[PDB]
Amino acid sequence: FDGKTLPRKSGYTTGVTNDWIYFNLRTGEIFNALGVNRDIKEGGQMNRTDWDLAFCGYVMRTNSGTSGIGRGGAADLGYGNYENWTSVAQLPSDLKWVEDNQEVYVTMSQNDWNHYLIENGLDFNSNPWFDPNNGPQKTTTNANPVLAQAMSFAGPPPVYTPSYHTYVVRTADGKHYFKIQIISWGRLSYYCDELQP
Ligand SMILES: O=C(O)CCC(CCC(=O)O)C(=O)O
Repeated sequence: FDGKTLPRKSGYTTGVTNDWIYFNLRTGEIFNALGVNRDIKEGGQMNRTDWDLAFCGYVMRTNSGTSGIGRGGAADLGYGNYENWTSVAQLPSDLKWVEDNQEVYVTMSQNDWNHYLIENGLDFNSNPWFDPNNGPQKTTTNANPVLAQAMSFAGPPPVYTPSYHTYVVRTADGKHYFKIQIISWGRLSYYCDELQP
């Protein structure tokens, strides 16, 4: 595969629900590349603009809306044709830009689920983490509802399939545009390249 992968095992299998690998798409910097919360812990990203895109497994976060203070966002350029998007001039005039909100689901780690029961005095016997036919508990987080479409859900039982859409991520400064396409997914394969003005 001639494209990009994340530097490590990402998301709930680490034991942490909000396990985010942060990319500064303009500078090439990567945060939490070595391990979880190693450079930036959940909530510690909201007031930094030195990141543009973060991944928690295949789920993506931009520096916008509820995830951060920046001028970012995401938009959907439709099925395929990744190599064909080269220029900001090609973007539709009426393109719908969407900022991050707190309505996107990530899988809860088994350990976070357990703490959630202890903290709320809930009986483990009537609160299983893992549904034998529906898989693990999920919870909402700050993420991008447009980029969440990069992996289509069908179920139960849940099965995830790439949409193969090209998406476009606006950077934290609001003046740079990165096309992105998720090819496969705990190892993630994708393409991400800057569009020309
Ligand atoms: O600790 C949290 O993230 C909250 C845990 C809760 C769990 C509730 C559920 O999944 O039914 C939630 O989803 O917000």
